[PDB]
Amino acid sequence: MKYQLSATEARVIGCLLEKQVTTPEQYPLSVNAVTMACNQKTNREPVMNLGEHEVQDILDELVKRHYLRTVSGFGNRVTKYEQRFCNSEFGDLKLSAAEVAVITTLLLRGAQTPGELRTRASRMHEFADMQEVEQTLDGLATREDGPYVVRLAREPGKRESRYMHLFSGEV
Ligand SMILES: [Cl-]
Repeated sequence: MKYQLSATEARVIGCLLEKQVTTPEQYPLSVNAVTMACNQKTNREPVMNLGEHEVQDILDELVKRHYLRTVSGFGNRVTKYEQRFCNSEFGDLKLSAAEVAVITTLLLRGAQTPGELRTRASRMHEFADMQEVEQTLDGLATREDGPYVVRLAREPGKRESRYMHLFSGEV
C-alpha cells in the first residue's frame, strides 16, 4: 500500500489480524498481548523475541501511518490497539475472511504453498477445499485494488509453488 512493512512491522500487523479472529475475547490487544503474540513459538516463522519497547515503537509507527488505532477510555486505563489495516468503517481495503486468513498466515510465517496455507489458515477461516485457497491467492494477485500476493518461482522438485505477501515489497 502506502507504507511498506518491515519484518517486525509485518509481524505486529499479522498478530493483530490473527488475534482479532482467533481470540476475539482478548481483542483489542494491549501492549503485552501484542508482544506475546509476536514472540510465540507456534504459528510464527521466524520465531522472534522482540522487547516491549520495540513493539511499542512499531505500534507507534503503524498508528501514525493509519494501520492501527489507539483505544483507551477507562477500565484500568491500559491502552489497547485495533487494526485499521482492513475492513474498517474508514479505509478502502476490503478483505474477505478467506483473504484475511491467507494474508495473515503469510504475514506471520512467510512464503508458503497453498497446501501449507490450507492447514495453517484454517484457524482463521476453514476452506472447504484447496480450490478455495487457490481461488483466494489468485484473487489477491488480480485485484485492481493491487497485487497483494506474489507467487514465487517454483522450487525444483517442490510439487507446488509458494506464495508471498506484498506488504513488504518484492522478494
Ligand atoms: Cl527493545
